[PDB]
Amino acid sequence: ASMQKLINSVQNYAWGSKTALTELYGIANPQQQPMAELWMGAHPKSSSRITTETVSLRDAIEKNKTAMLGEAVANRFGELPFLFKVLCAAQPLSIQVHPNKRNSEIGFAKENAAGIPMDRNYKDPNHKPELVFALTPFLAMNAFREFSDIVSLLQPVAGAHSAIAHFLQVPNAERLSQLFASLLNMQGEEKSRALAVLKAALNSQQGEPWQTIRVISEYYPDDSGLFSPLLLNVVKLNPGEAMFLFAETPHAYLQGVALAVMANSDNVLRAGLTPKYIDIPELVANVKFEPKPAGELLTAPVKSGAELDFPIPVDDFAFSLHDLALQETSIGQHSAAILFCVEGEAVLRKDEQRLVLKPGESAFIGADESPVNASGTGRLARVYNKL
Repeated sequence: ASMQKLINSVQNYAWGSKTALTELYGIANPQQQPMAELWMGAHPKSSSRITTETVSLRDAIEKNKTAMLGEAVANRFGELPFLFKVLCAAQPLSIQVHPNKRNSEIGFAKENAAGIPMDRNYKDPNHKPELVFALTPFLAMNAFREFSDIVSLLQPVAGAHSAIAHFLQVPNAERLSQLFASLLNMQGEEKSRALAVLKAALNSQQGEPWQTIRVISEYYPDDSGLFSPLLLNVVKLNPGEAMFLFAETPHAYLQGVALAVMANSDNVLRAGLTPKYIDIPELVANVKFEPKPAGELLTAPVKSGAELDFPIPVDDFAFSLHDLALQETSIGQHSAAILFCVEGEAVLRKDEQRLVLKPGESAFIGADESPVNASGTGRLARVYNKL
């Protein structure tokens, strides 16, 4: 078959919503398990499957790389270079940073030399560029706030810690770095003091990011990450909006449902909202302490015919949305593609074959099977490579 409907995995991580996937797409969950992530791709741990008998998408690609991926992706990556997910965050997730490519390679080589098997921040030598696209209103943190914004936010908790006072004396990148590390490094009475002052300020301060801090404290009451919304931009993505997560930039998924597309990596440098040990010097060596203005946080899409492209500044993946109507639209690429029904209903056509996609269902299109003709109502999301 030319268009392959995907059989996808649902990760039942503790933080997932028990209802979102059911409410959105009619996905069954008779025992009310948390359903955190719906995986669309060829990940070795849990590959999407296709019906021929079902076979692993990963194994199918590996048997015919050039035909499935196209020559460009095949020669550059040697595999499907992205993973595509529905993320259903009922609880706040950890604050994360991903090193750039060069440092991810060095980190990988360092840990190989040390002999850490998989207990381990650099499981591979890849970067992890990522894009998030809101399906429901989506609360996140992304990047450092403007210095004067940080200054405005920290003065009501200046007595929490001397590193805060130190930054407020001279609000620059060096002291932002020290404050960042000092906050993550807090211990005992230093930490309880700082956390006591923050909690009290929640009663005298109103609105954002204070409300977000309160939200997070329900799940992470003893975490120094509670200060991060005073350092990092808090963004509330409306459904249809998107944001790219740059290398060396702290970010966190706090609440809601989104599409996430990322290059293939399991590397992560945690920067709070987690019970796990954190290599602070490593984290700091891989963070760029440059403020990002709110005006530059969202990805500005480009609309052309029925196609809404979200420009991505890396080659690892591309992402677009497609308006469906009664009249058909050809959707074509020089790579493999995964098509996902966001809303409405998609009828795909390749020569003789029809494939219907209801919301939340997805299909894999091999490079050699592009293009397809799409019609129906609502919107289809596509992940692919532009190369």
